[PDB]
Amino acid sequence: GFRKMAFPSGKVEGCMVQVTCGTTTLNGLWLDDVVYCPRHVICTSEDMLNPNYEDLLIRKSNHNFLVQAGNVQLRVIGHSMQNCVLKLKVDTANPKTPKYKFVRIQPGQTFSVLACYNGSPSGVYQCAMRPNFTIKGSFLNGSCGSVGFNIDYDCVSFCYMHHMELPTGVHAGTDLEGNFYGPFVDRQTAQAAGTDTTITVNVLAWLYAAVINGDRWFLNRFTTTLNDFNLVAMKYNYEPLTQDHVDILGPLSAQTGIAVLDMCASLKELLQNGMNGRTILGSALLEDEFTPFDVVRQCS
Amino acid sequence: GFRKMAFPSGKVEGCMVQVTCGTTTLNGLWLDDVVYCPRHVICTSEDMLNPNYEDLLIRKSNHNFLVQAGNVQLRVIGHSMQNCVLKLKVDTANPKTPKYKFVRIQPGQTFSVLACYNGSPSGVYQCAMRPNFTIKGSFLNGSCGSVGFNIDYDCVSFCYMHHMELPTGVHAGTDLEGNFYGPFVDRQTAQAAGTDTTITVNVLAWLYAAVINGDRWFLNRFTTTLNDFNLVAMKYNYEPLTQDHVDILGPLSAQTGIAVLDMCASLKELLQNGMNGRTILGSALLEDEFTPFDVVRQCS
Ligand SMILES: *C(=N)[C@H](C[C@@H]1CCNC1=O)NC(=O)[C@H](CC(C)C)NC(=O)c1ccc(-c2ccc(OC)cc2)cc1F
Ligand SMILES: *C(=N)[C@H](C[C@@H]1CCNC1=O)NC(=O)[C@H](CC(C)C)NC(=O)c1ccc(-c2ccc(OC)cc2)cc1F
Repeated sequence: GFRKMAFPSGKVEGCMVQVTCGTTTLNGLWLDDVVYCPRHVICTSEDMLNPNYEDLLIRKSNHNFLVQAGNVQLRVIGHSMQNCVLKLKVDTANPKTPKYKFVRIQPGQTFSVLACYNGSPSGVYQCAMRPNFTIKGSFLNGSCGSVGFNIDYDCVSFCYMHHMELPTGVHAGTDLEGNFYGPFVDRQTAQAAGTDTTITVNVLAWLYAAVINGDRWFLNRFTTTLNDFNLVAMKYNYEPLTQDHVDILGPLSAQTGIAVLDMCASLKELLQNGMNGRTILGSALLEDEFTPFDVVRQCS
Repeated sequence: GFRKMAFPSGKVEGCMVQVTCGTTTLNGLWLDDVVYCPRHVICTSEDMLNPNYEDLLIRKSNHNFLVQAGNVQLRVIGHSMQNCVLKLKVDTANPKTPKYKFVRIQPGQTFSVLACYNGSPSGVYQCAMRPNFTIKGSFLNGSCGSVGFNIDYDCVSFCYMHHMELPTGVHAGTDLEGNFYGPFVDRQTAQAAGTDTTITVNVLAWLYAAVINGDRWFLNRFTTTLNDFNLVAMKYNYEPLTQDHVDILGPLSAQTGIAVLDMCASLKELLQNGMNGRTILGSALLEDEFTPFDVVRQCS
């Protein structure tokens, strides 16, 4: 079978804390003696329309920030604002700090999200950074500060912090340095993301996973060229395929014996003729939230 | 938004161990001073066709079972066979045993699976016990012994241990007492599950979640009766709806203002007229892997 898998969230659960400022409570990430949380924790419902985060932060001191690590309070001995993230220096280093790094991911890359509320883990799911720098997640009120991460061996790769929801229902956020993904800003205004396109290289990797798992009806026999396929990809709002993407799908194409351009022609036929009621790996649509890495990781 | 969420797997990761017997290695569950693992760990490739698990277990002693807790070995001071599970008594109680209980779940109930290989967690995903007592999971070789669980507050509810894969690609396993879900046996023979039906009450809960999340095109205006709806449900291989299922969907029907029989008629229209290319919560099919509990948990 083939399923959407999230990373084990054990190493991240021990880093989630509750951060309270005034009458706003959200989640923070406790790594070493630093707590990271969205800076709009210092905002009231009034200021959220057009906040001057400077002027707002100047009127706050260390003792205005309440940090909850379960039942134990952490003492805040320093605060600073880096882009759209607030960094609270605490006197106690997190005894369960895992080996970690901060990374800024690229569009199309996937990661696991640990949805939290009041510093408590609630669930985990697998997400993908859309080409328009949004994510299609599941977030309620108070979910801000929840983190997205990847796990390589022992190391945790923090890549996302949830900040806001857009009018279309999708979600926007920053890296762990406070830099937003995309052209979004942290204020209550109608912000528009671009037209969301489909991650073509991810769809191809998913079609390869279908081949490995016995689902092989969609495999036509035509072939195509990179330029000819991309001409059709533009018409269906698909991301253009590059020779880099072709080489990335190399191992999958070598395992299944199906050339990348052969799979491109089969996708072409699926885009112009549709599913006709037939599912692929149990889905009646084309899934683009599996990277080529995710496919080989799950299939091996 | 609305996503398939798994429980945080932190409390379960600390219970996974590696169990080796001869040249067979699978995962075991280390709770207190007991290790639970599938009994076919004592099988060779020859015996798996028609094993006499008794005769096979009689020829094994305590020191034939190798238990790996990461890098540390656990000393086996007792072994016993309970149904299709093997219970290894070790001298050291797991210092990270969470508050836990063993439960046997019902068809249609959901749970999180922590896929493991060689006693190491690899990923987590959300599963559902199909009405034919199989699961549509993602399992490779060596994944046996991986556990399914639910998390209420602090307590972990272990409900599934993976054992085998069926010819159709679905998976079968036992509860933590070794009793298989369904009519399956642990030997390499072509075993057939019944015709898999759709969990009707779960589809209704998902349609309610779509209503809460603004997706409301499918809502017709007709109504129906429980007997009339069930007449159509049988024709599409849907599970029959009972008055118990109606009362379970009560809170969801009270939150959305849509009567259960009204939603039943809208599902009826979807079954006979199809999607017509329109998605619901981003899916072109009817998802039945969300219980009414899962919906209210995620929507609140
Ligand atoms: C974090 N706790 C919270 C998560 C949100 C809440 C609901 N679902 C989520 O994911 N994030 C916030 O409250 C944000 C605070 C700002 C200051 C960063 N704001 C928003 O999520 C937000 C922004 C904008 C809108 C919106 C929608 C439509 C529209 O049309 C006129 C105009 C503005 C909504 C919204 F929830
Ligand atoms: C556990 N390590 C492993 C997991 C399997 C392996 C592949 N994917 C999984 O989920 N489980 C086993 O190896 C089982 C051991 C038995 C003794 C409990 N066996 C199976 O999973 C198994 C059983 C039967 C078949 C099969 C399929 C088709 C068929 O048509 C004639 C006949 C038998 C396959 C199979 F993998």
